[PDB]
Amino acid sequence: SYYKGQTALHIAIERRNMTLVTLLVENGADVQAAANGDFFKKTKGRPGFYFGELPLSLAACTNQLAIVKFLLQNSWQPADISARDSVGNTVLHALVEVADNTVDNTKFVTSMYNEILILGAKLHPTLKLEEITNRKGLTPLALAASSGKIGVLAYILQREIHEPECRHLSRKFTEWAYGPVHSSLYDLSCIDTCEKNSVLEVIAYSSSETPNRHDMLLVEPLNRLLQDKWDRFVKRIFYFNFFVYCLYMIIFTAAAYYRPVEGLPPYKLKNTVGDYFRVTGEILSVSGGVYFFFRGIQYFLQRRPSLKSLFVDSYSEILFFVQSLFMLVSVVLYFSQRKEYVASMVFSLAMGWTNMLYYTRGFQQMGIYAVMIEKMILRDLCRFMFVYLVFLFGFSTAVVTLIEDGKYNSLYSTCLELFKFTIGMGDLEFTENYDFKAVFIILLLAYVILTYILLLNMLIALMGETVNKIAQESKNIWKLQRAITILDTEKSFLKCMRKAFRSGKLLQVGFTPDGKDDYRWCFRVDEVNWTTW
Amino acid sequence: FSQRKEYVASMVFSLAMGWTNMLYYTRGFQQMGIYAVMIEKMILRDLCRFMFVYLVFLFGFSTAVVTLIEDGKYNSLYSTCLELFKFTIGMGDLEFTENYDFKAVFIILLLAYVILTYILLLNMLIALMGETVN
Amino acid sequence: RKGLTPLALAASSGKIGVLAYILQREIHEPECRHLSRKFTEWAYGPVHSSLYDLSCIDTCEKNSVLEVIAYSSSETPNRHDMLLVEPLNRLLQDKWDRFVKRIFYFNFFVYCLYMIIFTAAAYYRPVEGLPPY
Ligand code: NA
Repeated sequence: SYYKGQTALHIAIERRNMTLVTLLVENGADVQAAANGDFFKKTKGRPGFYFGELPLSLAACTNQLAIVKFLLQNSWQPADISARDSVGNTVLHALVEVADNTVDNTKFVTSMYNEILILGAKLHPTLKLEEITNRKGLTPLALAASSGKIGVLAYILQREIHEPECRHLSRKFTEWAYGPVHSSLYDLSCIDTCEKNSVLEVIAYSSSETPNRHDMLLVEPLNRLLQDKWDRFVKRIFYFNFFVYCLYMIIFTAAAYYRPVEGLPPYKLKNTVGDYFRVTGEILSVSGGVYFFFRGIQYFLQRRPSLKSLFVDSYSEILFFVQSLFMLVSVVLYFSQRKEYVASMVFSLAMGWTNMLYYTRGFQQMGIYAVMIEKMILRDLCRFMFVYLVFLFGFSTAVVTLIEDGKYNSLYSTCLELFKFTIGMGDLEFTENYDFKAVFIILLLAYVILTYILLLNMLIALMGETVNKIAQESKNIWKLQRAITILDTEKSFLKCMRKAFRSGKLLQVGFTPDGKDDYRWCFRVDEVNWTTW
Repeated sequence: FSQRKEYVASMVFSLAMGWTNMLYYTRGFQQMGIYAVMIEKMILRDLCRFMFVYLVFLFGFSTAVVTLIEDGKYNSLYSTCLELFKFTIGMGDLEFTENYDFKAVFIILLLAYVILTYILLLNMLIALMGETVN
Repeated sequence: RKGLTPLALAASSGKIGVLAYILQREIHEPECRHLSRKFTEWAYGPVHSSLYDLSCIDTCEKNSVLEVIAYSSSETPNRHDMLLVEPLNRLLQDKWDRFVKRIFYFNFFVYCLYMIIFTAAAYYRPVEGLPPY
């Protein structure tokens, strides 16, 4: 089962013997044999070499150029290119999947890709390879984007061919040049809207374990495209949303500040303006709470993410949902003739007020500041509170055990007294009912020294990580966050209107191999070159 | 079992030390283990080199201040040492006694002590990060 | 006389280069393969699997390399950096992940339970005078 399915053609190909391969081919053996052995499986056991399951793919992925040309250019029985294996991957898909982000590997892969593509175009110009999809509905470009292959994506996006009868395979062109300045064009077909899955959509919604989510948006066209969309309309949409949220929060605060103090709600309103205003404010607050609840549940339903990504990703959708839950529980308690609705309301109010850092994205420096804040919260709280809590509990138990009786004979009181030392209110003489004063003093001094050493170690370790390798990541994270916001806003059409669109229609190549012309929704960029004439 | 009362002191020392003796199990977790390693290295490499100067300064200024005072509650050495130690944790008084002469000398001594101690703490935290060049 | 072989002597005195060379020695000549310690079971395309000899590394019945490196005194030059050699890191990771993890977790749980019991017992001591009670 492990070596099952192998055929002589595979050995001949993978031994680097051209003459033996030719002699074996002369016999007439089938060139469409597929090996289903477990040794060629995806990740079934660490050992294995996936190569597409076809002899043509084997030749392509093993540095074989003359051999693959011979296989594809024989008069006896040429091998079809549109072949698909059990998984459905083609030679192009296998080439994409073999890449592992190494400079030599990247140059090899791109050279082989270009050669095979031009040969395929030359032999059968009528057919197009890049639009063939496997079972998962992924094209080579989508597959490259999903798995974080920087080199292949970068090569494909700005591909340039400078040969007659092959211009129509290119994606980057040159509209005109004059002196030190020339303007280029980039093809946007299947980048922002493909009707199945675009590059931007795949990169934005990918799970966090993907290798290079942050750094994959630095490729040329994407940055400018996102900036254009933003500056056209996302700015106005975002500012309107921010204003509305601020107004709602102000109303909620003002309504909560004037609650009545009589006992056992509900309270019967009186014939005065203040009562009407207060009731209106409360109604508005409840409406906002239910709105946020429904939006959050809708998002959680559509995305359906995993568990480990619920805090690394969606770090804000959970907070808004929790605030809404607090509001609803407060309402339920209020209409049940109890008094804990006040506690629920204050928790909701504080959390909502602190939940306003979400809107700092859209401003560069503030966004970077917020990114650093959240990274530190998620990366240091757990690692630095454990030791402190251990020390506090141990010394508090010792001190409480020493005392005989009095007001400080509990555990809560002594824990609070020892916590006071960390914020600059230590007493050192907060009780006198005990024996062996020397033990008391020694314990307190040891606790103080250990805590201060611990704080010093925490601030040195915290700056150690920043070797200047903290800002370049923060900027990329902020850019990814803004990109997600732009995509979401575009998907949620403003009102019922629809004006957004990538760029203008244009004629660049003129004519395909067929007589008919074509249009490909380009996006012009102006650049000035002084050297390398 | 000898009908005494110091077993309480022994028991509390044992309890506190045992509770703090639990950092041994942080090995087996990568980041926590590295944190504990840094903690122990700092304890063994800075305590002796940084407490000597502070204790010297504290004792000298405490002896001077005690010698200045005439009589009262703060006419001992333990009391004045504790009062001057309070300054380091944010509870300085600057007027904790009034039974003496030559108030200017008292104020000058206290100000000099405060300035020297703060300079010393600053130097300690700069020297401590200097060693970490990554 | 001290019962040290060249490998043990190299490990004890902190000679990184000699130890690194000896551990992964490779000979590619006929009639001399049996002197090697690293081999090649098979190769296929861009992938090939190697083998490492573990005789007298983790159990020699007198003194192994791991035992000598672990218990060496602190004045030895390169105790910390001598475990970065190839086979040793993976060997230690394997042993850990097989069974030391479970042993360690059980020990941690037992210690926590004992400490909780001791704290609770000490918190409720009687206050009458002149023990025993
Ligand atoms: Na203070």
